[PDB]
Amino acid sequence: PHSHPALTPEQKKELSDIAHRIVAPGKGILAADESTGSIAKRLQSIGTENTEENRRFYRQLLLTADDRVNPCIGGVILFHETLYQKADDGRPFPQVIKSKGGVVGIKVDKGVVPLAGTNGETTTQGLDGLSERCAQYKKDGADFAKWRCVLKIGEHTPSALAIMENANVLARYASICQQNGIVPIVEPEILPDGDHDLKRCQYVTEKVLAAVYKALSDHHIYLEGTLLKPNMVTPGHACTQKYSHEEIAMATVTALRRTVPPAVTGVTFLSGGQSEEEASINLNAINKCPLLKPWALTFSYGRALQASALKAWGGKKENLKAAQEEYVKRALANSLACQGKYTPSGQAGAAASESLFISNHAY
Amino acid sequence: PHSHPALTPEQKKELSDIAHRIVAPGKGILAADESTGSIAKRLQSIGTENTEENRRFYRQLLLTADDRVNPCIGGVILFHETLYQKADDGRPFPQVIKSKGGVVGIKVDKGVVPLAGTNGETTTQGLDGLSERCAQYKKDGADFAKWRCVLKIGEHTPSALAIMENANVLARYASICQQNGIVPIVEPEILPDGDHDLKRCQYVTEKVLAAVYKALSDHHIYLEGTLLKPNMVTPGHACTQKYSHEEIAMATVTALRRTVPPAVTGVTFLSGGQSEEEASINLNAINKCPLLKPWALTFSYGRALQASALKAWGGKKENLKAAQEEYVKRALANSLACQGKYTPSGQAGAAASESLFISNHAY
Amino acid sequence: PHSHPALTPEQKKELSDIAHRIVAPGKGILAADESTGSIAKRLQSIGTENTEENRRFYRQLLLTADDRVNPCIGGVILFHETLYQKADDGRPFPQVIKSKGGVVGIKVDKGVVPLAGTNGETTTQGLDGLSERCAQYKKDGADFAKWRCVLKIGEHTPSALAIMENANVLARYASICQQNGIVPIVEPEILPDGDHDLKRCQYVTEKVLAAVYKALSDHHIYLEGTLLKPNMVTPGHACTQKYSHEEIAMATVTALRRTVPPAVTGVTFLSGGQSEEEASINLNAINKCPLLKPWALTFSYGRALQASALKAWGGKKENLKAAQEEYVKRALANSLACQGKYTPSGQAGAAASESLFISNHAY
Amino acid sequence: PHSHPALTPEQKKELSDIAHRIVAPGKGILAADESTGSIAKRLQSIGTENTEENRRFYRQLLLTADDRVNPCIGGVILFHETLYQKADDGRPFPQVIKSKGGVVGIKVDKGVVPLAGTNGETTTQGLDGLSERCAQYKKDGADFAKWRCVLKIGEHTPSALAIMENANVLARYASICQQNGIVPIVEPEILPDGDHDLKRCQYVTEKVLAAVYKALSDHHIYLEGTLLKPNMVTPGHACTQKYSHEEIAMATVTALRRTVPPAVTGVTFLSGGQSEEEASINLNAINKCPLLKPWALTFSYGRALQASALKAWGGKKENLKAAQEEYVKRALANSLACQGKYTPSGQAGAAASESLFISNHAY
Repeated sequence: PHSHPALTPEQKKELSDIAHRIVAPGKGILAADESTGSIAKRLQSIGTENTEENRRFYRQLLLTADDRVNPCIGGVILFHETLYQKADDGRPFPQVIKSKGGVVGIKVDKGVVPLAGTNGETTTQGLDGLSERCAQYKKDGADFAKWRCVLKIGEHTPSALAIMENANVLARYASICQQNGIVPIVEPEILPDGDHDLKRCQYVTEKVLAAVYKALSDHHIYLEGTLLKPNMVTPGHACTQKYSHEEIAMATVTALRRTVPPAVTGVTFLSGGQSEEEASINLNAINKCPLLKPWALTFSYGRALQASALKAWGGKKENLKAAQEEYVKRALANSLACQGKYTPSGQAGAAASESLFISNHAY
Repeated sequence: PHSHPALTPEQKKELSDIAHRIVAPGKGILAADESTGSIAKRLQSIGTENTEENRRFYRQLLLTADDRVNPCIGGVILFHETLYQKADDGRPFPQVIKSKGGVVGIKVDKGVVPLAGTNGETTTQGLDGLSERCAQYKKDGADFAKWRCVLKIGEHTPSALAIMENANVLARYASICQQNGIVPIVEPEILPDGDHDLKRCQYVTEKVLAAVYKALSDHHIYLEGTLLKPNMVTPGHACTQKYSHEEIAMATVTALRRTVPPAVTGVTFLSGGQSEEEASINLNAINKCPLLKPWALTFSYGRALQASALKAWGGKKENLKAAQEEYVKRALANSLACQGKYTPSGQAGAAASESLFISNHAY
Repeated sequence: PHSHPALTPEQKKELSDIAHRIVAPGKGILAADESTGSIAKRLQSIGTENTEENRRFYRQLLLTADDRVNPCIGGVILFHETLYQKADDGRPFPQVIKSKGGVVGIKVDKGVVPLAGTNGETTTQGLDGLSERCAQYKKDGADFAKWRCVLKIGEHTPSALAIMENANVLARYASICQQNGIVPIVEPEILPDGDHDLKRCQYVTEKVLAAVYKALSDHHIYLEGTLLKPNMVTPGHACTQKYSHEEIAMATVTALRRTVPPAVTGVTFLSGGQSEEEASINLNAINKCPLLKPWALTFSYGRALQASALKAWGGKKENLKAAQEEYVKRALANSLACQGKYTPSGQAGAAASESLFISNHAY
Repeated sequence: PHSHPALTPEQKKELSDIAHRIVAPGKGILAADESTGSIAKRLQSIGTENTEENRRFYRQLLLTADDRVNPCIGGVILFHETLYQKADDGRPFPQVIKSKGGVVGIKVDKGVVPLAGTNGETTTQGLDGLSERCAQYKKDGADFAKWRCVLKIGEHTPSALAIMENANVLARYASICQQNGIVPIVEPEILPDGDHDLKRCQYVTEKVLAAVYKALSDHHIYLEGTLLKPNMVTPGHACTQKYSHEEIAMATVTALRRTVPPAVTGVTFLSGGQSEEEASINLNAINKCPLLKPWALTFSYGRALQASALKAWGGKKENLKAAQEEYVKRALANSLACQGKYTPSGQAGAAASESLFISNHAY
């Protein structure tokens, strides 16, 4: 094969620098990129009319939390609407995020679409005019992007077609982003739906990630200028067998070690349906896993960072402080987790220096 | 693998019936789907302002030719704008086309985009919201679609990535079309640009088409409900070595026989940079080639059907009849050519198959 | 994307001529290549010692049948041992086959081996030193070869790996054969085991063959110099739903039309566990199928041609004539079947083509 | 996809333990598996007769060096013949190797063969009966295997076919080895032949390794139970541009970080045509490269450990100690190099500065 450099040394440096800032030690990502339709159910759960104003207010509430979150948040993913909104004082949200040490991200996919001839499987659309959009988003403050592909574990899924097509579209998206100075977060989410066990999820995750990286290679993707947002390896929601956080961690880390090249700058786990606490405990266990991890293992949480805040807010301006306090608490918790220093309840903690090997050959 | 029927017997029948009507014996396709920018230079060559009215008039000129073109035209591809325009008599163009026994086609791709990391290669965009667009186009009179991918023969092209990616996007487009009752014309055009010889074009065409059909298979495409619009196999536009129409026909039919399954309903050749006469002569030779051809071998010409008509018109309303007469001439010529009954002499055949032209093993 | 001719025009001509002779109108293949282990149970069914002499005698019985089989047998597949044995008169068996107008074939695979990590799936070995073996076999009278891959329909099979691996090994085998002037018969047999229906077999057959031909393309195989030996498309053996022969034929022909390039010279069906009569009726129906079939559709039968002869022989020399008469009858029946002229009233077919109330779109 | 465990937890532990022992810190591999035809050339350079005894003696010379090599050699690769030879004291060589703390390896490939339709490219054979051979080698003292695939950098190479096929066969070989308790060393060597520069070699190496690992994933290979033996990334042997050891180290480590999953236990570099000193210095730089390296980076040298020894021996039984001395010196140097603690000076005469490069004798 012959090389026709997709990127210059300067372009590579920029993407790599951005990727590293997002996942710097102790830092993670706040996923606040819900679209109008996606945020609907959540605002409904608190009797709050879904208007641009209330959406702006909620986003402002999260983005303007006190500086304690600064060393916790390396990046914030915004939905198109939000990227162009301003805080009460007139400061554009992108400026607010940056002033606090965070990198601004933008969701660029246009949702999933059904794959004909499959058992309810999908691929994701959004490539049309993506280059122009990325150039504009870059000019308007964004330095990284988000694109979500979705796979499901079932009797005949994910199928060869679903795996191949989703990996290919992720690669196209990644290529377009990098041509525009935008770091692409590659998100091949395997849903936890089903009654399959832990090892089945690990197997599917391994196969999916192997396909993802072959496709990224085929499309000449600069891995150092990318981030990976995968599901943690866990049993299906309806699985009857029970597992410990250490087992989930071992399966998760083993799967990543067998598929993700060291060159990938970081892994920002999606939390799916996990509760705030569960997502923090699992990430902590993941970082405490004895095995060698050559990439940052952090978070890219939506619900896992907003659940309590959304409830505390309830749509009342008077609850601004209370709501922000809940968000700050999860930001702090997860900052400790991505460093393996989180401990669920108490306020004493501070202890983390010892490791030994026992049984990972079972994975 | 497991089957999850992409189409019901009814949907299959609908698609197969449409595909067969388009390429019925003696029928071909008029490709009049040039976009505003694509038709610009065309009108510019005849000193005619590229306005909606002039474009509307030119299309009217072609679509309203006498009933003599009826047995010659099985389908007409239109650009979005034209699908929603009307003739002077108030009839929408789709109705005009249909009353003459032709099937209405609509171009749905959104142009080519550069593939990063390649030597100027491209893929094609246009999948976003394609399903909704197809459902609407169907409702407005269209029964088939057009999507053009472009590949180029060079020192390092077409690359593995270009072949793989273009084949994949064509399959995605085809899949979406069939879900909406639209017959997709799969167009993987290999440009004639360059000084490569006939053997090289045949080689590249064979590898490209093998990739295209494997992709269509992977995406569960119903071949009977599709058509193929490939480049004929010819030497490069600047190849110093010269060839006969019989050699082009042999190279073309051999390439297709080695890659296109018999289930494909028809092959509608693009004319590329060929003149009106050349395109008719090559198509005729292709149909006279002494090899078994399990699919209709006809035309889907743009320039090869409009060149003279455009020039005769010259943008002057009073040249309507003279311009349409020219179009009818090429329509009738190609109608005979797709049956192997064309002779540049005049009407009927006078120059048939000679003899002793063996050694097809040299291809 | 560059060509480096694997074969010269002369080599292509030789391979194409050989392939055509084997499947010439009315001719099929006698598969008598059972190894010592495979023929053991065959001999014990008639209480006969599995000695080289009895094997030679049995093969001789079939190869020296009267001249009535000449127009019926275009090729005879032999096991290594047999290729070097002689008839009572001292004539090498390959000479015997050739004098009767048959082409000599040789099995070159070395059996199946388990694919680790699969549910009882296999690939086939035999590539080591295969080029040298082919050159020797060619010198010793053989012009075509046999290589069998086996796939099974089950809950998770054929798997992506199994399909990809078997298709790849068949391509390597075919490439080596063509380099030595040997026509390779590509045999990707999908076993009839299981309770799946006709539709599922057709689906799997379609996916398998699509993979086979993409692999042949990737390995630069000259299709005109090859033959295909696939399973007919039938319901599983344990399938509770019944099907007519016309349905088997429609499913079979449809699958082939959707995957086998017309350049392939011929298709020689394996009969699996079908009875002698069943295999003839099905092949006849296949040739009677009203769809366009661009390749010869004939037989490559083992059991379907030897069952009765083996029984009639019983291992007793005095039964030679009786045994040979049984083989000749099946050779005649299938010769008519591969022309669609078979009837339980052989040598006098005329009245045919009755019904019409059908729907190919149901396939 | 579905999991059908290729290995039990016990089998994985055995393979993992073996792999780790071979590349334990400070340890490397002595590749003394030259076939008789290959070693005959080196014995020829010293006017020594290529007899079984001479070969036995030479191998004994290397395998029985003093205990100073013990901490340096984690593994020794042998050719079939040597595996069944004994030292002067009657001890089988495998026992000799084990008593010194080394793991015994066996070459199992049967050499390269030409890929038809390519520009002098090859694949490698040796799969036939490999399972039975591994089981026997395991019983006879071997715990790991060696299989070499060869690729060349040129205008059209390595081709898509060559990359795909070589990656696939390496995967089949690895699969069979693991089923028999043998650790497979995956060796996809990209020859240094040519005038290409460093970045071109890096590009090709990245593409080749990406293909190798995708194939290993497709074939369900347990990476923790494998080792990788790739070429270091260097400019072509005929490249005009000069590079430093730091640059070679940077390109090599970067290519590996972009393709080799952290789960791979170790990388044992081949030296190609590098001199004994050149190979040690580059390995040292590789280990000193400032990038994160999640796998052991050591050696698997043949001539790079035998050059001086072979020259000092000269086929004279009295030069035993002299020869061994040269070998121990190189073993020590590389032992320090794989820990990034090597620094040269005077030692290792001109025989260690001579290029051990020999153009690929084929095309």
